[PDB]
Amino acid sequence: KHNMKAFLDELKAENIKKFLYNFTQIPHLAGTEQNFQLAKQIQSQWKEFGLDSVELAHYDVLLSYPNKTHPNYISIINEDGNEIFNTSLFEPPPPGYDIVPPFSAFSPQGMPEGDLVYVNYARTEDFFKLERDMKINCSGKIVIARYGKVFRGNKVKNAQLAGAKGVILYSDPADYFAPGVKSYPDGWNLPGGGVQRGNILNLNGAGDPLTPGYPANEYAYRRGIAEAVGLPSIPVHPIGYYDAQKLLEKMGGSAPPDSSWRGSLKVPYNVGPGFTGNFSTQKVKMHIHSTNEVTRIYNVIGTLRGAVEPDRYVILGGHRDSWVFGGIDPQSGAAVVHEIVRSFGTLKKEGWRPRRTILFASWDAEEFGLLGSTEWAEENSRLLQERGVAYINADSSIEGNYTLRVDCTPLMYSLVHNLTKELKSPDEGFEGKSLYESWTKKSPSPEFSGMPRISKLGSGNDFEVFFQRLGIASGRARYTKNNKFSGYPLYHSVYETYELVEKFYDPMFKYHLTVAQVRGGMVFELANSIVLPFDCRDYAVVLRKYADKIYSISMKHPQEMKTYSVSFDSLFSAVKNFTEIASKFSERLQDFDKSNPIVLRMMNDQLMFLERAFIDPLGLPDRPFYRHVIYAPSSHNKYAGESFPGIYDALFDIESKVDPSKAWGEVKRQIYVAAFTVQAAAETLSEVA
Amino acid sequence: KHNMKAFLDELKAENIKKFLYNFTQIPHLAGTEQNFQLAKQIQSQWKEFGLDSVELAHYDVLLSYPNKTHPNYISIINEDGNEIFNTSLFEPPPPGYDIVPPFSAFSPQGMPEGDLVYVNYARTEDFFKLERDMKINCSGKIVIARYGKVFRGNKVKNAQLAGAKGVILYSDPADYFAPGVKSYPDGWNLPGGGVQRGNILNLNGAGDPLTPGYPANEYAYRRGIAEAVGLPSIPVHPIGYYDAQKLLEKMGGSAPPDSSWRGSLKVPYNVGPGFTGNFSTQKVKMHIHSTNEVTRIYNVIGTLRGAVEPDRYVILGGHRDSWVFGGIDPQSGAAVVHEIVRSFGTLKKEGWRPRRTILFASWDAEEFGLLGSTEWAEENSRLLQERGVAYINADSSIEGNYTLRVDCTPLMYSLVHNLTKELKSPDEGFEGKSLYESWTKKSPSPEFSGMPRISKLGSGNDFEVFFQRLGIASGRARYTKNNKFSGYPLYHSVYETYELVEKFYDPMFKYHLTVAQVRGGMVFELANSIVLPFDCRDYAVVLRKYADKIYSISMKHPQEMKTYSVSFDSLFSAVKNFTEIASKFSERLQDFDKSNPIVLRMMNDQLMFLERAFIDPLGLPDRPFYRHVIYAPSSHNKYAGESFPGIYDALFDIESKVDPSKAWGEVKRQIYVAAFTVQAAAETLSEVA
Ligand SMILES: *[C@@H]1O[C@H](CO)[C@@H](O[C@@H]2O[C@H](CO)[C@@H](O[C@@H]3O[C@H](CO)[C@@H](O)[C@H](O[C@@H]4O[C@H](CO)[C@@H](O)[C@H](O)[C@@H]4O)[C@@H]3O)[C@H](O)[C@H]2NC(C)=O)[C@H](O)[C@H]1NC(C)=O
Ligand SMILES: *[C@@H]1O[C@H](CO)[C@@H](O[C@@H]2O[C@H](CO)[C@@H](O[C@@H]3O[C@H](CO)[C@@H](O)[C@H](O[C@@H]4O[C@H](CO)[C@@H](O)[C@H](O)[C@@H]4O)[C@@H]3O)[C@H](O)[C@H]2NC(C)=O)[C@H](O)[C@H]1NC(C)=O
Ligand SMILES: *[C@@H]1O[C@H](CO)[C@@H](O[C@@H]2O[C@H](CO)[C@@H](O)[C@H](O)[C@H]2NC(C)=O)[C@H](O)[C@H]1NC(C)=O
Ligand SMILES: *[C@@H]1O[C@H](CO)[C@@H](O[C@@H]2O[C@H](CO)[C@@H](O)[C@H](O)[C@H]2NC(C)=O)[C@H](O)[C@H]1NC(C)=O
Ligand SMILES: *[C@@H]1O[C@H](CO)[C@@H](O[C@@H]2O[C@H](CO)[C@@H](O)[C@H](O)[C@H]2NC(C)=O)[C@H](O)[C@H]1NC(C)=O
Ligand SMILES: *[C@@H]1O[C@H](CO)[C@@H](O[C@@H]2O[C@H](CO)[C@@H](O)[C@H](O)[C@H]2NC(C)=O)[C@H](O)[C@H]1NC(C)=O
Ligand SMILES: *[C@@H]1O[C@H](CO)[C@@H](O[C@@H]2O[C@H](CO)[C@@H](O)[C@H](O)[C@H]2NC(C)=O)[C@H](O)[C@H]1NC(C)=O
Ligand SMILES: *[C@@H]1O[C@H](CO)[C@@H](O[C@@H]2O[C@H](CO)[C@@H](O)[C@H](O)[C@H]2NC(C)=O)[C@H](O)[C@H]1NC(C)=O
Ligand SMILES: *[C@@H]1O[C@H](CO)[C@@H](O)[C@H](O)[C@H]1NC(C)=O
Ligand SMILES: *[C@@H]1O[C@H](CO)[C@@H](O)[C@H](O)[C@H]1NC(C)=O
Ligand SMILES: *[C@@H]1O[C@H](CO)[C@@H](O)[C@H](O)[C@H]1NC(C)=O
Ligand SMILES: *[C@@H]1O[C@H](CO)[C@@H](O)[C@H](O)[C@H]1NC(C)=O
Ligand SMILES: *[C@@H]1O[C@H](CO)[C@@H](O)[C@H](O)[C@H]1NC(C)=O
Ligand SMILES: *[C@@H]1O[C@H](CO)[C@@H](O)[C@H](O)[C@H]1NC(C)=O
Ligand SMILES: N[C@@H](Cn1oc(=O)[nH]c1=O)C(=O)O
Ligand SMILES: N[C@@H](Cn1oc(=O)[nH]c1=O)C(=O)O
Ligand SMILES: [Ca+2]
Ligand SMILES: [Ca+2]
Ligand SMILES: [Cl-]
Ligand SMILES: [Cl-]
Ligand SMILES: [Zn+2]
Ligand SMILES: [Zn+2]
Ligand SMILES: [Zn+2]
Ligand SMILES: [Zn+2]
Repeated sequence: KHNMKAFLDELKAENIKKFLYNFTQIPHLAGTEQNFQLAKQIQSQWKEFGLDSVELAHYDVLLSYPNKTHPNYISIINEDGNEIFNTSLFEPPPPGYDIVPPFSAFSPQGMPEGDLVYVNYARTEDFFKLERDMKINCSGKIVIARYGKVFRGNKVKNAQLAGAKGVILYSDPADYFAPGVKSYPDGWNLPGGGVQRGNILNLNGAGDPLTPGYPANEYAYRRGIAEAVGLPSIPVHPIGYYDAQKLLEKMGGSAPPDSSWRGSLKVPYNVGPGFTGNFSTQKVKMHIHSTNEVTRIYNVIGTLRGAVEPDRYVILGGHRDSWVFGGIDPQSGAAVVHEIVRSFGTLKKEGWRPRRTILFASWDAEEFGLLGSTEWAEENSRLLQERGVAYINADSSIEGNYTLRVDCTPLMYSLVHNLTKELKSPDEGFEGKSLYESWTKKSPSPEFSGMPRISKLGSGNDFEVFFQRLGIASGRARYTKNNKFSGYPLYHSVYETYELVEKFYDPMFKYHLTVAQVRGGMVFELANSIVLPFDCRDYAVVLRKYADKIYSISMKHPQEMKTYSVSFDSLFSAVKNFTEIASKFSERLQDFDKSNPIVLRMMNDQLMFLERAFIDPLGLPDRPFYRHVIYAPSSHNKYAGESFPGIYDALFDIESKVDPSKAWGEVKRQIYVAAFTVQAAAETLSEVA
Repeated sequence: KHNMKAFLDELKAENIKKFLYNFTQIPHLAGTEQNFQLAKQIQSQWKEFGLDSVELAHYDVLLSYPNKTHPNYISIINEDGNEIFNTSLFEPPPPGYDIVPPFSAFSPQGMPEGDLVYVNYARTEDFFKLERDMKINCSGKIVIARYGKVFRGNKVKNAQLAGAKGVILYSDPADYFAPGVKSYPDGWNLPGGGVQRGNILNLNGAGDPLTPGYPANEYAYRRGIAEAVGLPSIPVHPIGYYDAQKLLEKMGGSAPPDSSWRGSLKVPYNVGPGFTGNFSTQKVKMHIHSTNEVTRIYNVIGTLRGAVEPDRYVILGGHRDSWVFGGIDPQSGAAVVHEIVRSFGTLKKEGWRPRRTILFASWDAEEFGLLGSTEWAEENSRLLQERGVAYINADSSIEGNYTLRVDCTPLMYSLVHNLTKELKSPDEGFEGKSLYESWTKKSPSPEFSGMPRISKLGSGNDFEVFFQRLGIASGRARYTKNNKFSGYPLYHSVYETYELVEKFYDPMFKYHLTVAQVRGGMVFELANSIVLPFDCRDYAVVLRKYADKIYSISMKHPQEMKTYSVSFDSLFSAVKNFTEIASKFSERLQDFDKSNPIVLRMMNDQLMFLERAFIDPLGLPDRPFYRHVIYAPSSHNKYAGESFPGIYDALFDIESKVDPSKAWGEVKRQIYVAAFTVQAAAETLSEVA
């Protein structure tokens, strides 16, 4: 037969290993010739594998690159203007190895000099502690912050609003060196010369900074750089912990407020400002000369037309561009997509086609702000909004070898639970056990016994435009470690190679195979199930949890809720209604005359448009491209999903607002929008007439 | 059989006459008890007629009413503060007759006194003439303007931006008294004591001023009045031409610039400012005391469930609220809807159901800014956007007895042409001829021989939210006179009665019957045709005409187009592509395996979503609720549709902009948005995979 099992069995660990090797021999930086050539290779191979059509979609978008003849670096400078210490101009390359040196993409140019302030992880609460409790002023200071806990662009935005004139980011061994494991090349730890590259823009979903709302095509009109979206106003640069030790060792001023501010280096972790008495006249000086330039990028888009519902799209997408070799990020995911394409193409050659159309994407410029996925979705938004069933992401397949990590819409919970019960666990000690069994044991749900944890979708990857802008049901799955938002030690460093993976992560490629089964199996069921595999009742369950949670946040302020008559009754009413209507729709879905394709499709359309109904066409406050009312990327950490974001942000730090009447008025406004949207979504599941 | 003919034959002129009499015996002002009672009557009758469900949908929205104990009026005041002339406190009621006196809905309160300036129709070009050519300054003046040519709210906005401190609107016999016909009650002309009521808000599609974007339900959070949408900042009041003569007769200052500024009254039509020497110390003083108040309104929503595609909605809607008796506006339309409901209910009782669901609406508060239709569409937007096939409006069926007047999307051109060829003409001298024949003869297309004129949709009625906000294919048809935007003489006056219609417009109710056939026939074909009756090729034809037209406007400025490299090539490319793709889609639509319901539906979905594809989720500049890129209400006249509005507005008066580089940059931006949107819409008609 040609069923899911036939699909799954075709997938081979050996093939994933060969593709991973093939994709990781040279760098594939966005906008470079090497990445265009890999695009053309993937396009050819997907054609050979059996897809009906495979095209390149290109765009001209703002990218950022160091100046090859004018390198970026940081100095300690003495009173006479002598640079007495300089940070590294490049990471020591690994054994046997156009490697872009470490930099912060989209940093403006500058050579600011000044006194350092150490700001821990540069989180909102870290800046609250500094400014409110310690009374330390960052204005005109250079801030130094350790990577970890939140997206780096949130750190830079926080530093800018605190008045900093520059930001230095570094990797502390506390966050990036696991006890008892060796530094690369002899283990998976970050060496002291290692550095994490990364974008520091805060685009809030806009895509190419120059063309928000519209694809960056040949005739696009572009904002002038001065009006560009999300560009930092202060220079930024990343360094390793050997270099950080040199900058931090002389720090004076106030001691760290407590131990959660101290990393693992042999330094006091004094907050500053500036250096201890003897060195009080030395300053820190950044030299940043990178340039932003409009550059062509290329997405590969493959189509396998559906036999019955060709106008319904199930999309599997992940990026192809890497900072350097991309041994984990993204090629461990791209190799998995490649093998999934190969397997579906093998069925197709034997005469099978999926029920619905499957689209496969190799996105470009993910590392520069999700630019390739976003521009393509801007170009195709009408098709996606009326035809998009689901989006399954496929960045790094492994970031560890402990257990599965799934983040997805509630609509896909049942699908994921069911599929993982049918798959074998790759884990040591769980042989002959299901993946559901090993996953639930290793990553228990905080709410339910005998259920695994599944997290919310925020941003930090290519699903963002599909889920947060367009309201297409989305999910992702990967293998992870036992530091959730911080990354594995070699993240975005030159050391992230094929050898790292083959030696230290997944020598048998069994975790890669397990992830290929989860991702491919989801795409299979979405594209082939007669009734779409979504359970609206799972949304009802989480909506009640989110409503209890936001209510509980508000109830920290009982006096104000009394004064301003702040009621959550409308929201709990809407949640109750959703729960009632979803229960009845599910009954009908099980009852409906199963011989009737129009009833089936009406019902499939109700299922497909349910995620769509949580979209507000006006967007969230000051974030027009985040339009989902139930989830958004956290305003404090793009990598984290936040629930009832519009109410959450209205409540955040509200006791500090100068006009409480206005602030609480806006809380009430957001409760109204949320209740209304929950009820309207419920009403899409009512009988249609 | 139960075919269109059975439907059409059931419709009776006699029934339309009886309902019209029934709906016009007492006033039905929005927000009053009499209008709630009529809502309940219609709800009961539609149930009796056979509809599956008939519900009231209510909302609490901002309305406006004179103060019953503190009447509005205007004075001429002498130097001592004596009011030597007062305008009327009410219109003399007609023979044999809670009549709200004449007022301008949403006028703020005030008692401004000052010198008059006469501004003709208060159009943009009239204010250009005053300020730029005549060098007359309206700042701190009271402006007096004749009704006609453009929506009254555009006049008030224009007066406000010119610095006026009040506006007096009046009906000139030039525009409202047809030569050779008697004043009411002895003919259809406006008597000198007659006055036209009407809303003067400029909401740009927002609906209830207090709740833009969300329905005005029980738990709605409301803007404070100071942040309300579209509220005028200066008092406004309407008067008849007896009263206007008294205000205009003493006018001094500059003479009218030319004859197009002179109406038909025996006065010089001097522009002012102020009165001629002898009366130079007399001023004009307004007294406006109306109040805005949140008030409950009621829509009646009837459903006739479709037999095959119940999740596809064809909507026939028109309003029920009137200023006074509503003998033409809206009851000549509401009586027609009532008879259409009755006819469809008669088929339904004999076992027939339409293929798709038909929804019937009796909207409330149209006269206060399209509030009932708009709030309902805000509440139901997700259902409408994913399921809405078409909207056919049904305000006044007759505004004359000369010929048909149709305004609609290009998608409905072929439907209208075909249907009118099948209908008998009611016209004198065209007996035994088709309606298409009499219409084409009396209202020839400016472009094509042997084709009738069909106009563009702007605003000025309840289709606005469906077409301009949501992108649902819409149309309207009525009988009209041989003054297009000015209204028939008795418009919004107490004299608009059942007797006006029965005596002077349509004694046999044959024009009403013809309109019932057009509106009902359209709904029939939309709700019952196996393939939706839309022709995408008709859109391709008009897009080329609109592109030629906007290009021709730009080419008034060749030097600037050279300097700023302003090219329309992308737009003509997109138009060419649309034309090519639509031609191929139409071939497939005629070719497709007609046994395949999924191919049919994919194709019906392509047809239904084509209007939807012209919607831009970011809206037009500073008008977020006008989202259609091909059409919008003119920024100078809400009643007029404008094509390529975003480019048109970018070009308008551009030679007066202080920063030409910026102004032309915005023209280029709008060309990019238009080209992109035309191409994206074209791509929805490509093969789906
Ligand atoms: C969850 O689903 C419920 C339906 O099962 C739905 O219930 C509706 O709730 C609304 C708002 O509470 C009810 O509104 C009332 O409507 C009646 C007429 O039917 C009005 O007479 C009444 O008017 C007022 O009473 C008010 C309250 O004191 C007062 O403020 C006014 O001035 C006036 O006197 C209300 O407007 C409605 O009838 C219910 N519909 C039903 C049962 O069919 C919930 O709204 C829904 N939850 C959400 C969040 O949508
Ligand atoms: C109407 O439909 C047409 C398809 O039939 C479609 O045609 C496309 O037009 C675009 C833009 O003109 C073409 O874009 C070129 O793409 C090639 C690769 O295929 C590029 O090499 C080329 O790159 C450049 O050449 C530029 C022009 O001088 C230059 O600016 C650049 O720096 C670079 O050298 C262009 O990007 C595309 O290939 C065509 N597609 C086809 C034939 O399939 C029209 O765009 C469409 N109209 C609209 C308004 O969409
Ligand atoms: C990655 O695999 C691809 C595809 O097998 C290799 O590209 C092929 O190489 C041969 C020999 O040079 C050429 O004749 C073909 O045209 C290529 N096929 C393509 C591009 O589809 C490529 O050599 C491999 N890369 C590495 C680093 O091993
Ligand atoms: C840090 O690098 C800087 C920049 O290259 C070095 O300073 C330069 O040294 C050369 C040779 O002595 C001078 O001629 C340049 O004028 C210097 N440029 C400056 C100061 O910007 C500096 O020596 C390096 N410091 C260390 C510790 O190696
Ligand atoms: C997950 O699998 C469960 C168990 O098979 C599915 O739930 C069953 O579905 C069938 C078909 O509707 C019903 O007859 C059973 O009553 C269900 N069992 C239950 C709810 O315990 C469920 O549909 C699957 N989820 C998917 C496919 O998304
Ligand atoms: C308009 O017609 C309606 C419906 O025929 C009339 O309302 C009915 O009047 C009778 C007699 O008073 C009542 O018993 C019914 O309850 C009413 N039916 C309804 C409300 O559906 C109404 O009288 C007519 N109005 C005028 C001005 O003639
Ligand atoms: C226009 O109406 C005003 C307002 O009613 C009249 O002025 C009032 O006249 C009474 C009786 O003489 C006075 O006691 C009030 O104090 C007046 N109120 C004012 C001036 O605001 C006025 O007489 C009317 N003019 C004409 C021509 O009839
Ligand atoms: C208007 O009527 C015309 C003439 O009947 C319809 O056009 C015909 O449609 C049939 C069915 O597709 C074709 O076989 C003929 O070739 C068409 N004749 C033409 C184009 O001259 C047209 O479809 C009708 N428009 C509607 C129903 O919207
Ligand atoms: C890179 O290095 C130097 C420094 O200005 C210069 O020659 C060149 O312009 C720079 N390249 C850029 C700005 O792209
Ligand atoms: C921080 O320091 C700078 C000193 O120039 C000042 O402008 C800013 O207002 C200070 N803020 C506080 C609260 O100390
Ligand atoms: C892979 O699994 C083993 C088992 O605990 C472990 O020793 C090793 O550290 C894991 N690799 C990584 C990179 O976590
Ligand atoms: C109407 O008339 C008078 C004038 O102020 C007053 O008694 C009453 O408040 C007014 N009613 C309103 C403002 O609704
Ligand atoms: C119009 O008149 C007022 C006089 O107070 C003035 O403020 C305004 O600027 C004038 N405009 C012109 C152009 O005369
Ligand atoms: C109705 O038709 C006749 C025919 O010309 C005309 O005399 C009369 O004025 C028309 N009624 C109206 C209101 O136009
Ligand atoms: N996955 C990336 C790219 N990045 O993710 C976003 O969401 N924005 C952005 O630049 C990274 O985390 O550095
Ligand atoms: N049809 C009306 C009501 N009016 O139409 C709008 O579009 N806005 C508005 O208030 C009138 O023209 O007075
Ligand atoms: Ca863009
Ligand atoms: Ca509203
Ligand atoms: Cl992922
Ligand atoms: Cl109408
Ligand atoms: Zn990645
Ligand atoms: Zn990455
Ligand atoms: Zn009307
Ligand atoms: Zn009206």
